Amino acid sequence: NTATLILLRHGESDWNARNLFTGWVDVGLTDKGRAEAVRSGELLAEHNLLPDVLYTSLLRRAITTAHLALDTADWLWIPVRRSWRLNERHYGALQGLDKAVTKARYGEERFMAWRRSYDTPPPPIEKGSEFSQDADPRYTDIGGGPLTECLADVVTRFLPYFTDVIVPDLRTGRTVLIVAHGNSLRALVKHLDEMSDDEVVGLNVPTGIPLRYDLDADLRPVVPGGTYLDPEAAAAVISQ
Amino acid sequence: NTATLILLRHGESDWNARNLFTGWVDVGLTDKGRAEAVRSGELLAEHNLLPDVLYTSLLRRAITTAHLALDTADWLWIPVRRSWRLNERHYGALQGLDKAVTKARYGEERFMAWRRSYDTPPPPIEKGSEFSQDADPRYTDIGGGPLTECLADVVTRFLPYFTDVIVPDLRTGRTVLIVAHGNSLRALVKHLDEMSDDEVVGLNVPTGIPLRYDLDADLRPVVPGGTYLDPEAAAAVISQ
Ligand SMILES: [Cl-]
Ligand SMILES: [Cl-]
Repeated sequence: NTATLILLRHGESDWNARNLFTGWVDVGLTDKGRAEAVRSGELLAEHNLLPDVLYTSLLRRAITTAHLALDTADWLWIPVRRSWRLNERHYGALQGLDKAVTKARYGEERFMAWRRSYDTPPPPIEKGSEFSQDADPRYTDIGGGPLTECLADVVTRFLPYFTDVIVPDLRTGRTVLIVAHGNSLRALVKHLDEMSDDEVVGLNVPTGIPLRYDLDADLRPVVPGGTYLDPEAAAAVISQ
Repeated sequence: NTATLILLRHGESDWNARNLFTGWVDVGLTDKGRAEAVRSGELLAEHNLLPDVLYTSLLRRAITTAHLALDTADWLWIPVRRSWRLNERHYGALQGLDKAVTKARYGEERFMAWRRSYDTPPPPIEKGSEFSQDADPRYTDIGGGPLTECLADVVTRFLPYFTDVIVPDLRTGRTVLIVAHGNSLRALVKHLDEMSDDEVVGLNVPTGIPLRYDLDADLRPVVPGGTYLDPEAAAAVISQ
């Protein structure tokens, strides 16, 4: 390959454990999320796949995962860059709710529409409310950020980071590690495998298993959909 | 102040605990080193002194300290930049030795000369030996790096990072956190307080206590020698 691109989704958060919709709410990893981060570091070491640069979101669940993985692989010194553009989808007024409370507030029809739609965002979160990031200083330069997102939105706001920051790193032949979230990783994978809008909502991204893309001279993948560093553990997540 | 500059030396490593000369040998923190990192994070939070950018060395004992501190202060999202120029002094052929073995190999006179001299480096470490960094990939761009340093050397190789990378950040009014090592922090402090060669070898830098410099329009300090965020705990280290 001219270039290698490694994709890691973080493991379980406290709000995954409680079945709460997180979005941009900056929650921590559980112990089991941490153990997945250590494990993914072991997998990077076993395959001698040590990145020249790390990219993360601004959310502690990604950042901590990346740190734990690199610490386990004894590779903490590499450059790191972070952006909001790698954040999970903003879940709008669903941030901090669960299935039952969302269904009661908006009805079953809308809850089903938002869960599977590519184009339809949930309703905006209230400005200044407990789980809104609008006053958060990390988002000042984007006016506090969006008040809700669908996957389409995530793609629109991720693409510029990919073409302007990450693509140049990949062209230089460097091995790039991105540690981020389901929907932002979906945005990237959509672009690398030229997936359609429908194919991408249905895309499964297992947690804690780095996914290796080997890219050619045009930065198209040598193997469509990439190669998980533990293919058997990954078939396990997808099958369940 | 036009600008605030925060200085943190990392806490105890495994080789501090065993009284071994470390230099650029990339050793880990002890539990007590970790607890100092958490504590320094609490001190940054209590003083509401949250940095806009973090600078570290390439050594895991600094990097981990910085991560633990920012994690405790809930401030993990900030940009980070690292350089070898913030590394501890390279201890030459003393890397991995202790007082007794150095004295027996080189004599008491040289051991005393190297410990207190500004200008006299210890002897070079053997290339390819177990505690040499010359083959280490993080130092490829500098030819494997120096085979030994005195404090004078540290100043020569730190100054360019200060004037070219850190000074521009300080001019923009940003709060800068540097997490590094005794001798690299000594190089910086020498420059900020225009200390003489003699004054600086004798400079004490306590571990685990951030040191706040408030800089004026010329980037000269408002308070010479800075203000420790826990002045009483700091008088404790200096007095012992
Ligand atoms: Cl965490
Ligand atoms: Cl460590």
